[PDB]
Amino acid sequence: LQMIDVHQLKKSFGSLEVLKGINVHIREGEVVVVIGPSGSGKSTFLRCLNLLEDFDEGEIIIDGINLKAKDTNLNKVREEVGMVFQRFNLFPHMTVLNNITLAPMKVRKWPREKAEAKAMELLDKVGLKDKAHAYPDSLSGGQAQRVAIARALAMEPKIMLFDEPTSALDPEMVGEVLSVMKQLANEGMTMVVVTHEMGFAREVGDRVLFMDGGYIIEEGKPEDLFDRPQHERTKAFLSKVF
Repeated sequence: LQMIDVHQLKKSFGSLEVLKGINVHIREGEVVVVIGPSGSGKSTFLRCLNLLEDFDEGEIIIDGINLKAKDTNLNKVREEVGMVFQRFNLFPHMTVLNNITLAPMKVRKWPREKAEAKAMELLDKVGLKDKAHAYPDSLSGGQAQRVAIARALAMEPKIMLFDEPTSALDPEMVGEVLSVMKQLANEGMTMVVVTHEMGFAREVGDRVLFMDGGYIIEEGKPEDLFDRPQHERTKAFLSKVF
């Protein structure tokens, strides 16, 4: 069954309509990158996928879960979808390990021993097994975002959403975060990534979605869309390149 099934999605904020008819179908293991100019509705789209934002029209089904069914709720969605934001936030009151096991222990009711063992495995995956007992306030931006990825993964979601996770990071800390995302892509995680790092997009992305004014103008493999943009305003966007 499709991991992400979006049909005629429409979203409006007052008289402002951010999404005006989106259709997206992502299957398991796919790494989909979304690009476009500000105000395109990239972030709004993502937040609709995991109940952070509501929508006006169309339907969204995440791994079988219709987001508007009456028996759907935040915890049910959180069990399937994880999210990483541009601006990460950790609790310095508790250790990195405790920041990670918090959600799984509360929601999935896993015993602390079980949760901590899985958490240690995730810290090793993101390259910070030596920070398990450190507190988040001693971490640099690059480390904190990797811990946040680890935290998002602790819920063992089937889908990982990234909303420009490196745009707020210093250039020297971007690589380490992208590296973890790349590994996650290789492990087969279903991913939707909103980013400006075209390098990552071409070498790790399976498909690219170009968003412009609440619409999905062009779709295609990274190399095809970046090198030979079939549509009009696609060429224009790419041309203002960097």
